[PDB]
Amino acid sequence: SHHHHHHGSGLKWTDSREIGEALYDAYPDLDPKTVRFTDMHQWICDLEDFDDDPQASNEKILEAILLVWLDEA
Repeated sequence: SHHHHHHGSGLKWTDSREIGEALYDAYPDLDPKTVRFTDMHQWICDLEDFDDDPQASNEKILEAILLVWLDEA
């Protein structure tokens, strides 16, 4: 998961690096390993830059984001 080059600030479920970085920046001391997909999904949908459909996520998408968060942490 590497950085994309969007011109807009809006993030899509596939922007794994950007979302993971956002979560890390917003919740600096929360251990990503302990986070449940059910909760993370909601936190991502509430991100200011989130610009996708909440229904469009899946476990592969969320695992990618969780792994980026773990890396940033």
